[PDB]
Amino acid sequence: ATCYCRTGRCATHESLSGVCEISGRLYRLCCR
Amino acid sequence: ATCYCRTGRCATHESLSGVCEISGRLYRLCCR
Repeated sequence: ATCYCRTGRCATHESLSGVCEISGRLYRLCCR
Repeated sequence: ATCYCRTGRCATHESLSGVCEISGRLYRLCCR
């Protein structure tokens, strides 16, 4: 899958597929 | 960043960078 751990909302044509934990902060996992 | 949420270990050239949670399972976040 092609995904990004985003500080903000998922982009156009992405879906929220889960979350990322990076260095004590939570991120959206946005995938397309 | 170009990262993958992997079921297995990170590749030799990748850097373990965090954790993905997707549909009730945890995955390594492995980044180029």
